[PDB]
Amino acid sequence: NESGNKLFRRFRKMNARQSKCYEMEDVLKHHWLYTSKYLQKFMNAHN
Amino acid sequence: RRAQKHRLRELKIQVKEFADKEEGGDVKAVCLTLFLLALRARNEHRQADELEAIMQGRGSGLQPAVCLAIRVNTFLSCSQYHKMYRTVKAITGRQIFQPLHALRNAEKVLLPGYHPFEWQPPLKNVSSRTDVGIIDGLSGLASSVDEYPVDTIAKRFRYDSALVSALMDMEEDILEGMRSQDLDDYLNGPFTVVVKESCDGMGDVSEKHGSGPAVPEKAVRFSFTVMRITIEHGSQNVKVFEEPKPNSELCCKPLCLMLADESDHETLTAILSPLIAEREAMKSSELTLEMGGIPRTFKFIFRGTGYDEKLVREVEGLEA
Amino acid sequence: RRAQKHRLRELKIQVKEFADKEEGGDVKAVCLTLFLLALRARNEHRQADELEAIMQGRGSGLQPAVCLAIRVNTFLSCSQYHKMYRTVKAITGRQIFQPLHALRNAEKVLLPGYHPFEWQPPLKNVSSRTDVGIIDGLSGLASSVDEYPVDTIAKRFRYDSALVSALMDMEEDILEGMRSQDLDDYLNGPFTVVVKESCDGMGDVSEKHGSGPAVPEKAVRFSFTVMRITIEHGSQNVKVFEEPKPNSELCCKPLCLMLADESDHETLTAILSPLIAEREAMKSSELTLEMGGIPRTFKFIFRGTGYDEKLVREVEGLEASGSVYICTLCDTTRLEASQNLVFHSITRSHAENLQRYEVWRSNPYHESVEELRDRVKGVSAKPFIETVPSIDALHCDIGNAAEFYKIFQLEIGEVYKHPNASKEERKRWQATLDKHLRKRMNLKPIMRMNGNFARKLMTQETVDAVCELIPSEERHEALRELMDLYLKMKPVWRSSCPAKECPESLCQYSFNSQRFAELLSTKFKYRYEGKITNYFHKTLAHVPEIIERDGSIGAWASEGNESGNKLFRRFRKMNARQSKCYEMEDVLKHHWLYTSKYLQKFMNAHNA
DNA sequence: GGTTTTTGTCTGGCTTCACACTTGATTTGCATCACTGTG
DNA sequence: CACAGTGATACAGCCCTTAACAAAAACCCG
DNA sequence: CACAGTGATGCAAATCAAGTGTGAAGCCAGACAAAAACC
DNA sequence: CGGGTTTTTGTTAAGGGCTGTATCACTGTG
Ligand SMILES: [Ca+2]
Ligand SMILES: [Ca+2]
Ligand SMILES: [Zn+2]
Repeated sequence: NESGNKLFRRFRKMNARQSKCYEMEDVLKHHWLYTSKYLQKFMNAHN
Repeated sequence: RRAQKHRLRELKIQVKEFADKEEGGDVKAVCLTLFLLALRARNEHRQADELEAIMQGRGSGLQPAVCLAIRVNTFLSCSQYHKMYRTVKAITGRQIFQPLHALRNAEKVLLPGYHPFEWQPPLKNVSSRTDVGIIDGLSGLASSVDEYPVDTIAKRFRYDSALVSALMDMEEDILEGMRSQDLDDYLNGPFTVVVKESCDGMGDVSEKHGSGPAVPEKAVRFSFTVMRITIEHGSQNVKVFEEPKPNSELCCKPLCLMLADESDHETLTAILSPLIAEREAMKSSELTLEMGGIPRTFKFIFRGTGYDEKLVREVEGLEA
Repeated sequence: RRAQKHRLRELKIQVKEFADKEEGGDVKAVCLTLFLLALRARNEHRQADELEAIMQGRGSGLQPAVCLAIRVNTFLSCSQYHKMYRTVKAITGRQIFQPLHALRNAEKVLLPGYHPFEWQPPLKNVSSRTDVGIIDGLSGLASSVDEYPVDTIAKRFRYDSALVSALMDMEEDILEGMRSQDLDDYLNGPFTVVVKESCDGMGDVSEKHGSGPAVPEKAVRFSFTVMRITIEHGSQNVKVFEEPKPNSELCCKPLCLMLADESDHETLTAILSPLIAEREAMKSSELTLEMGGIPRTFKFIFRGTGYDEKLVREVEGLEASGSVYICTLCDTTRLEASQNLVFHSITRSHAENLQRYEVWRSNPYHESVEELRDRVKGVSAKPFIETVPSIDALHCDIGNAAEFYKIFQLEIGEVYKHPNASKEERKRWQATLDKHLRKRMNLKPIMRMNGNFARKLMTQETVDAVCELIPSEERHEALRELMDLYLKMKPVWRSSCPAKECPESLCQYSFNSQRFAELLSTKFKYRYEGKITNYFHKTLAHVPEIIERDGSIGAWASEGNESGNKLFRRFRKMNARQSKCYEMEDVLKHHWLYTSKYLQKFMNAHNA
């Protein structure tokens, strides 16, 4: 959860829309995408 | 193009009229086969393999799932990815990277609220809809001038939908884990899933300018992690999937993000109570999901270990 | 492959006879055009283009230059790029990207210390070697326990090497400028290069663990950018180049970086002495450098504007910012600036400061402290950096906005009728002003004011929202007219070309300045009787003269150095080794690569 | 059993790719090094 | 007038189908 | 015993460039000839 | 030199589908 806090802090400025209304949804969406094994396993194409 | 159409105005007519006879009218595939046989008669085998791969999206193309995986795990923003895609296309001529709208379309497969799920027994006070996504974390809290003032922003997922998406993201992982233990593949025994619940607040998060209430400069995050998945085989219990690195940032799946203060108790309870209600409802029910061509049922057990001492005391009793 | 011939046997015979009687005999081509017809009718242009590439020359493989340009301008790190390369290669087969070592070998061409060069008069007190890159910024300062202790780490380029690297980076822009100016291409005249030097200290940087000195948590950056290049033809000089975004993060090139306190004068001088030495050595020399098969020579004219007020005060031998003498351009007291407020003239210079320090140290008239300071006009230190008298637009705007904010606080309470007030009343005024600002213009209360706050507070809606809290109407109209005057005066010293896009505003600047001064001195005697801000003094007395002397204010501002400061933390956290004895070198190199313009034309090649 | 599809072969002759050796000459891969950052 | 992002959404642009007609370039031979 | 970076450096390992004469494979011809899933 | 023939290339409009770009209130180093 601390590592997730770091990810939250850097996603808040890196890859989320800057607006009080519709930023939190973008952060939640991108973090859910980043925590997806289906996307992560394509980064292990050595077998 | 127009000259080629002018010259070949009729050969198209015969090939399309014969496609309706031999196959049914799929001109593209029959012409692809004709080109493959022409290359074979001209004796080009590695080129034929290249065409087969590009038709199957192996030699090139980079199907949008891979592009999205690169864009997310490489810490690339949408604008930077667009610049990369545009410059790579402009230089190489081909389309190696996929466009942003293609990535967005491929995104919805992983986000909550896409797969059909059925609860048996139905959850208490939880809707049975299977198209719920990013819903407001305030849970329809009153915001009028006559009642308690609310100054928080919160977005959250439904617990059941989030767990459905989490289970389907590791669909191939669960199949591989069931295979590696010398069990079956289409086995539909009740899975006993243990989920660790973690919640910790933060500080020193800057408030933006812009429309919204006087939202304080603190944030509180609620997330869950999936440790172990077990299926009941024979008389004992066999394990399938164990998280290799439980304390990593690649398994702390977010559930509810609110930009409020953990010192405050009223707002914390107001935003977090519906999630506790959903958890309590899910604690005494079973979930059915079409898992890889065979329906399988899940049962869930929850453990809230990921709290620090101050939050534990401020939540479950004792004075701070 | 075999069991599918019984369905094409009947048709391929007419395929060949048609190709023979119409096209000539080709079968592969006539089938290729047919399949392209089918694909582009089906709207599968991606696969159509893929087939065209396969049949034609393969486009697989990027150039090392474009690979580096992508990896740098998409803010990518080495590890992320390596794993992206690995996954792309392993999935698509053919190697599209290029190895990190290929990128490393392809990046030395732009880093300084690779191109041959020489000076027609050999530069004094600097070597003639041409293979010097990242050298220690301490310049061999005595680190022994017996000497003055050192607690700084500094990595730097030689200034001449940086200049030649930047010039060969901008070679093709310079050639394009020659072509577009309707001149020749092989001309080798004495190019005149105008550069900006900017220095600003940073704070809140976190020192790392590990072995090393007792390095402070304050950092100072030195950077330069190229603004104008001119070559002579006949009796005039043509403008072969002009920076499009002079204040962007893409034009400032890092030159010397250190982790030292801004006001720590001893180590500041110890680190910055070599660069000033090279500056003075090369200010009167000529650089011969090979440009695309034709040798060409370069002159250099240096303008220092990117220093904030505190830096100018410290490095020009001047006193603190709260002294009686306020302006770093003219010798006038704060009080006398308050009674006159209009007419002034720039008279301060580096040589004049040096001779004033010499007078101060020698005391050739046998006078006391007060008399000698009145003789020297506030000079009490020896300057060691030469800068031109200029105004920093960003900090001028910030200071003016802060002063207007204080004006609003004192006006929402009518202090002109209540000369005495307590701390609690002023705190209540602060609270109500912040609340209404949020309610109306959607601005949060902040303790250190930014430039965005300045730009938003400098609007008409601001005085509207502030004034509806003021019970009187005379204050309403006074604030309205004063704000309108300020907004009319602003676009002159904030535009990159004030002589073209704001002619009426530039011409009426003097009238607006006089109106502003008289309005202050009449209606605001409760704030500007015997005291006025040096930034108001500058904006009301010195701006038009600086416009006439230079050509523009704001292109020479510190915005580019602020953006470089923003990039410095990001690079220190993402694109640099996390060790105390390499981080500054890695940051300097990566910042140079990012600001290099050879990697920048590859990212907008889509417009060609 | 009929009917259609799916594969099997036939030998002479054509093109197309891999290899047999050897000696360097690059180019690619992966571990080391002491560190950050969210607490 | 600091300037490069930040991502979702909506609109414009461009390219295929039908089929007949129209502007235009390249040889042939009286 | 948190775990994913952070980039320069360095050495082990993979690929290759040079030479020509082979083998091995795929395919062309048009025609004849057995398995196999629905009636 | 110019009809005559052959071919290239574009045009007209109602729809479908992929790709590209402008717009929205905001950030951040100060
Ligand atoms: Ca915490
Ligand atoms: Ca500063
Ligand atoms: Zn002055």
